[PDB]
Amino acid sequence: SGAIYVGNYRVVNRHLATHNDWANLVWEDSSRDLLVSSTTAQGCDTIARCDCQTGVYYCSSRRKHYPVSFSKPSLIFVEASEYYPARYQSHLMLAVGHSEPGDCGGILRCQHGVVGIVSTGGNGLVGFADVRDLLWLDE
Ligand SMILES: CSc1c(Br)cccc1CC(=O)N1CCC[C@H](C(N)=O)C1
Ligand SMILES: [Zn+2]
Repeated sequence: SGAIYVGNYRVVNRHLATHNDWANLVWEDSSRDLLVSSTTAQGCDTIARCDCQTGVYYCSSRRKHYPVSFSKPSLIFVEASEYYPARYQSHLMLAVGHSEPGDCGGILRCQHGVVGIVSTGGNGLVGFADVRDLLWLDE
């Protein structure tokens, strides 16, 4: 579990969105596993605007942060699950690192700010949904 709070927005994994998130929906994209809902309180997370390929992510299954090198956002095949049929997930970045299903929502950050959130994994890999292209998160 986990979310990004920037201004009046809350960014979460679309498969973990609550009733409240959907009743306050701003934008959602099944192909990216992202959903953004509005908030009353102010968010103070900074979103990175960069092309970094190194950063640090929070891994709840280990209560630890890990440094990673990750790939550029791209279309990657993701196996079927209780939330989605088998499909290509866009804007996804992979890294070699530990992740378990409950790790989704852990933040990936670089020196410039928040890069994305854990969205997929397995087999010694971790996948992050990128948010650096969502320029509207700051306006
Ligand atoms: C492959 S199970 C797993 C592992 Br292992 C580590 C980390 C995470 C998982 C769960 C997982 O990847 N998915 C279930 C939830 C929705 C995800 C998606 N984006 O389509 C797919
Ligand atoms: Zn960066």
